[PDB]
Amino acid sequence: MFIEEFEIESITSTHLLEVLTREYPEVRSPSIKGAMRWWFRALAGSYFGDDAQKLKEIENQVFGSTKERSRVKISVTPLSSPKRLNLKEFKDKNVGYIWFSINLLGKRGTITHYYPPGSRFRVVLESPSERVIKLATLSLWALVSLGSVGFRSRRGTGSMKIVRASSEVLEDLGLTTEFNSIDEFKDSLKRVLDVTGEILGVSLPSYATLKFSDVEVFGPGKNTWEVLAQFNNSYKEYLRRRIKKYQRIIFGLPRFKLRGVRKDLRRASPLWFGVVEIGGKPYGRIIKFFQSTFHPEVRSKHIVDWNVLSNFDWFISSRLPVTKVWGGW
Ligand SMILES: Nc1nc2c(ncn2[C@@H]2O[C@H](CO)[C@@H](OP(=O)(O)O)[C@H]2O)c(=O)[nH]1
Repeated sequence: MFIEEFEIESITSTHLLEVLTREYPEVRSPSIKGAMRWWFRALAGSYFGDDAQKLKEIENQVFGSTKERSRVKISVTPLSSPKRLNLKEFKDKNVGYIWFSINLLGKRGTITHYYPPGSRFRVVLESPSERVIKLATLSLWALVSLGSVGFRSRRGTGSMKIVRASSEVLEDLGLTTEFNSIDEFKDSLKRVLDVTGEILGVSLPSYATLKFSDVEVFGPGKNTWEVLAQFNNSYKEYLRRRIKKYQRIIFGLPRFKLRGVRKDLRRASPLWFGVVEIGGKPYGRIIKFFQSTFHPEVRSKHIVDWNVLSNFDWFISSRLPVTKVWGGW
């Protein structure tokens, strides 16, 4: 009768908008249960061949499906009340470009509240199986350390941290609920890769995985807002250059492109960023997911909605010193 309990707290503003997703599909807002499931496939998947079939077998065997009951019961409870959103703060705090789609929804009045930094949430994992309560907790751990939840969370919203917990599974694995140093970060990542393999038993894949991903940090900043604002300056220059670039390519003079001297040269990979707390101080966190399946830079929708790609790392690392936490690449 296993049970893991956690209290997580927002580091950056968190927008949980599952509700808007039926009318507006641009408003993808992954929940905690949602994002845990994702991170599981990115831990496990570091061990499966390009064997999507088997990964789906294990994934459904843990989290459940339409033809299966879950072996783990994930209970999430807000402990804070949503606060009224202050549209004045995007100009004031210099987050006007990264969180543009939020400000837009705010001004239209589609959203009026949000969980501001400090909001707490209780997550409680229960399972009769030990193999399962270990995999579920690594997923939650991965979510907090490398991921995010909510609308625009791959751009700094929904960054989380653990403030109190009662985990017999992290104790067992020799893991922490916080990072006192960067070396702690590095070591735990390594540890999570190794332990995940064993629990399961026993050439790059098509899906995103933790094994094949770069993780970088920088700072510390004075506060969380100073970090976010750095991303916002960097993104703005990215966006300026990007717009100029794609009007050249798509609508300018027709030119015949040359095949790259290296296979899959212009296939740039997804990049999420956020805010991690290391030693009590705020760091910018960046993660790049390298895989084989393709993802076009070019989608039918406004270019301020286009996914940020790995070629963005320049616009941070050329402007302030960056530290590599995880080098798989
Ligand atoms: N953990 C996490 N996953 C996300 C976030 N945004 C999108 N995703 C997941 O990653 C993918 C990025 O588009 C999405 O589809 P996918 O499930 O097909 O991989 C989604 O499930 C996020 O902010 N956090």
